[PDB]
Amino acid sequence: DWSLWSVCSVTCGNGNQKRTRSCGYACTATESRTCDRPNEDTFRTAATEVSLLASCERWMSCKSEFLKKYMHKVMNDLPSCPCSYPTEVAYSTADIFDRIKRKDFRWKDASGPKEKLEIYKPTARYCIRSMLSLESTTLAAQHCCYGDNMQLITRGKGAGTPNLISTEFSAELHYKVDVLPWIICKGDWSRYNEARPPNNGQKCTESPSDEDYIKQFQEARE
Amino acid sequence: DWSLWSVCSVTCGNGNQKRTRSCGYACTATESRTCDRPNIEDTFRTAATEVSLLDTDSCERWMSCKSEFLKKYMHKVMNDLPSCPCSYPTEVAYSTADIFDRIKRKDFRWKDASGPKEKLEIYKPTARYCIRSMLSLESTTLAAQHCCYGDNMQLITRGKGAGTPNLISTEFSAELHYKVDVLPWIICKGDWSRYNEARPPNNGQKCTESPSDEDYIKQFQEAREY
Ligand SMILES: *[C@@H]1O[C@H](CO)[C@@H](O)[C@H](O)[C@@H]1O
Ligand SMILES: *[C@H]1O[C@H](CO)[C@@H](O)[C@H](O)[C@@H]1O
Ligand SMILES: *[C@H]1O[C@H](CO)[C@@H](O)[C@H](O)[C@@H]1O
Ligand SMILES: *[C@H]1O[C@H](CO)[C@@H](O)[C@H](O)[C@@H]1O
Repeated sequence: DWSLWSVCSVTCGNGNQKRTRSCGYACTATESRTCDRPNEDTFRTAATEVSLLASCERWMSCKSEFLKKYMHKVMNDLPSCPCSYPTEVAYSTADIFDRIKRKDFRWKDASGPKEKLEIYKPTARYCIRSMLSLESTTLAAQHCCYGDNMQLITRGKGAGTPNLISTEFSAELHYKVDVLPWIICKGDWSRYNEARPPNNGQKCTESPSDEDYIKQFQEARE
Repeated sequence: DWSLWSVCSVTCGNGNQKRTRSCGYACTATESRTCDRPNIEDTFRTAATEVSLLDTDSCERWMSCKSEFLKKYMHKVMNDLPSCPCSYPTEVAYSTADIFDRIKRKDFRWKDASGPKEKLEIYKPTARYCIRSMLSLESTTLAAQHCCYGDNMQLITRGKGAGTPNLISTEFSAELHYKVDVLPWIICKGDWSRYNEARPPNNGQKCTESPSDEDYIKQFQEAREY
């Protein structure tokens, strides 16, 4: 039978709410929905540490003090990736608590058509994206992509590469900062992923496997 | 309609398959199923030696079981197990770390029990983090100390989100642990006060009681409705 609907996860904002239908033997049905409660963030937060606080080879050899410092702090703020696909993000928009950054972070499903998974992350099956917090230190957004078994793909052509600019701030600025260099360097993930390092904060098992990672490398260098 | 079954989560081990399904607006329905593949080292060794060498309500009947095995085993469980730490061991957020029990004067290994498969939202709705003790090579039982903590990282001694010891750990079996340490708790409709008197939370280090007297009482009238 059914079970309880949980609590609306937040009062001072907008949250999520989950139920455990919990079916029969060796099976467990759950179900999640987002809930609403009342109460100049995207364009007036990073501007405080920027506006006043101030070919493929030439790109990934750029030692800009702005770009370097920003990227450092990006990895010193962004949450980890989930070790598994948060199923409750398929049709809803889910909330995950990063145990390392000790905070709640909001995630939208980035497996849509405008993502074009067959193009950018051709190993993956699903992708998810961090969302600009109300107290976001940056305009960034953790990207994470998963496989057919729903586990995180750590290294390679389809992996969670942090995006300097999120689609919430701008889908075109993101595309021309976090994708335009990736298409310049002909899909060479090994050339891209060293400048834009994927993230495995919760330290999940490495994938694709050692042998299969290498076959990818020798194909991606041609 | 529904969606895919998805692939077994692991081949070199034992995993699951999860299925999503069209829900309502801003909802997401899902369901999980178990999957088995061959490769439980010391689980079926030290325990098996300790096992063989030893107008009516269902929840009442469970809490009315005078099994000499159950009572004897439980006594030695609350003697093998370590005390709960007063605070949250930060370094465990990944998965695992080793801390030292002052009472037992020994090291014990702990795993982070704060995942989504846990659903802290439901089973320990006060708590923010949870951790469980791990089956030591010299463990006398299949049990495991559960301890759940709060926003301020401190142990929640009483109430709906508390460290209720598990007679059977996930390491030995996830299904037998469910059907011994969770199934009666589901039976006794989320009644922590009914459950916890028979499966008593532990505060061996005698940290400050939490939640406070004021809020603990607020929990009384609420939690015995749902
Ligand atoms: C789900 O919730 C309960 C079952 O536990 C009932 O009110 C009803 O069957 C509903 O479908
Ligand atoms: C969830 O389910 C129904 C609403 O659809 C109610 O019984 C109650 O709100 C519960 O929390
Ligand atoms: C459930 O419904 C049908 C299968 O009977 C399909 O549209 C699809 O496979 C979905 O999972
Ligand atoms: C089960 O669900 C459908 C088959 O109807 C597919 O998504 C897949 O083969 C899965 O195992």
